Amino acid sequence: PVRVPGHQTREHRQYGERFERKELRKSGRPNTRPQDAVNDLFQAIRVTDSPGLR
RNA sequence: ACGGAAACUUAAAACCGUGUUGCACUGCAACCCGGAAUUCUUGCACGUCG
Repeated sequence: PVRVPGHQTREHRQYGERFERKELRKSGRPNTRPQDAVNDLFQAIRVTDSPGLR
């Protein structure tokens, strides 16, 4: 299980960033990089916002 | 001392005067600046309480 290694605030929480583009962006077009906005596979489901209540 | 010997066919005079290369005539009739392209794909108002 991967950790959040670092002493300063710049490198405490940063492993939520560099791991979020490792096994999560695998759509794999032959002309675009994986590690950006296009090649995501987490764009599968499409959330609809909840209605208004009392 | 040859019907011989002398003599300019000569002087002047404007081929000039009147007269539009002119009058009628569309550079005109017909046409689309017209057809096919997602403003898009990654993203939690939250860490923080002796």
